[PDB]
Amino acid sequence: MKKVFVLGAGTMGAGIVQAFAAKGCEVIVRDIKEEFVDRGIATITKSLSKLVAKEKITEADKEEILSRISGTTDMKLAADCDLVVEAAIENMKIKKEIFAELDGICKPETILASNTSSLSITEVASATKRADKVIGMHFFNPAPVMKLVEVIRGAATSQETFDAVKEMSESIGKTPVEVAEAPGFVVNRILIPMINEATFILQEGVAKEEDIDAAMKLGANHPMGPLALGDLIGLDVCLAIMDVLYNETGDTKYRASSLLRKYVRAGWLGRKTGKGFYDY
Amino acid sequence: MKKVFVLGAGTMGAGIVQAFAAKGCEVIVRDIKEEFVDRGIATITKSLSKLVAKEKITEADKEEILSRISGTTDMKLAADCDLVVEAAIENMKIKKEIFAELDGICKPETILASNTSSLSITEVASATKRADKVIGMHFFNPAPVMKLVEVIRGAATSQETFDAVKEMSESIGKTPVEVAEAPGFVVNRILIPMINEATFILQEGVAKEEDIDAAMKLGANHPMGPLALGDLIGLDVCLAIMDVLYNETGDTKYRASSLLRKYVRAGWLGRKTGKGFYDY
Repeated sequence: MKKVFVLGAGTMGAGIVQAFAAKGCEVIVRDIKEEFVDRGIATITKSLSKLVAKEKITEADKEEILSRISGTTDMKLAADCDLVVEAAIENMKIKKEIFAELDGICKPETILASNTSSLSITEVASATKRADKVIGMHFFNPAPVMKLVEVIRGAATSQETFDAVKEMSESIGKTPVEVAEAPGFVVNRILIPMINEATFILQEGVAKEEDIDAAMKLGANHPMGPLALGDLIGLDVCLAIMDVLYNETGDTKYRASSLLRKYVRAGWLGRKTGKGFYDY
Repeated sequence: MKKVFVLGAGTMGAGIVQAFAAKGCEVIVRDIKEEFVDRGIATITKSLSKLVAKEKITEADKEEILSRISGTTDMKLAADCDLVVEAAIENMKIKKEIFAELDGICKPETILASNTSSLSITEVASATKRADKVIGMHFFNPAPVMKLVEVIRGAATSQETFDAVKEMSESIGKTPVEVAEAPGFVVNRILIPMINEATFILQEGVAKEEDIDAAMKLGANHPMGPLALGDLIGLDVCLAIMDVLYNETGDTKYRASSLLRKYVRAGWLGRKTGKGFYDY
């Protein structure tokens, strides 16, 4: 593969763009308004020169990265990409429309991947005439740094598509891992209920915030506590995944705490709002 | 507090003794046969030899730490101590006997503490005439290394007993965390169901063992994968904790997977039997 189309210039999207571009790929990023497109190319530029500002790479690098990246608000520029990675809104009806469009636009070889945290690759695939070519390719924030890629096979995803996405992952310096589509895949299915369990502990008067977090840091050697991790992931993203696990499985085991819900309702979403489990 | 009595010379009591003694407390460890007491001291000694080789302590420190440690079989030797920490077996009728004895034996001032991971402190405290000075002091293996202590207040634990146990934890360079007694406290309540989640994922054909573990290390920056981690903790201990959580809560959220329960029945308990989720 040489060329990649990335939908969404949000923070995941922008990270995905940088992860591909930084490793020699051509990347066209597409969003709904060029203010959005511009914001992302900015995010990356910032990102890169923070790196130059630690000798990690050079300006010759920084510039050759950025030359690999174009922006657009027009879906039609996906036509010739060898890969598409969709990092757009976590909404199935929309995703289905997006993928139906890419299917009409892209050359028959283009592989269409979602970065969806939660949602059905299979169902998305079914909106297309190339189910064998649709797959999940799931990165973790910040995508330039986190080395894991979950490669999620839908029911109809072929051995060849899997192999290609697996190879692509390797060539951009990540470690791919095979997942048969199921709710939450592997990482979030394990990780998010951990955070939710911390909010039950808090709700129930068992321990206060800083104690809960020190407990997992010093008691299990976790790099962050679950409440802080929450604030980093975004509490709305946390909530949404718990609601998807619960809804998919029908299993109350995955019920989100009322407390997590209250916080999301209050707009105390974490770092990005200045307030989550902690005041920032 | 300078004087600590530790019940039980298995590896948790031994590890604990070493923790108190490596920071200058005088410690008596007591067990039922003199041979057990001696395995415990031998353990601590091998542990302290490891530190000397790693140039972490000197021989002088080693001998110096051993010098504040006395073995015994005589429960009466607790009478004068400032703090008792019990690390005897996880059986309630016995704990109640043990704490009831210690109640008779000990000077009114002595705090009585249990390292129990899954029995009720409140329930043990009720077997004494001293509930206000009963408390959980929960270490993590290896006790000499793991900086966290969960300090578990039973319903009657005085603020004073709590404050004393906080200070003492801090004296030994550990970070205490206040926990109002509830099933699984903080750490195990989060950590064990995480492992159990991994087992369900495995059971359901979502991903293979190596992938589940690679995903958490690389996707979440966990120091080990959950299955490897279940093997290290012991699958029997994992199973048992999940059962406790489920039995205490009535909440089927905490139900162990059949597969975990099958591995326990096979004697595939982890590193300690040379086989759990992996072969060792």
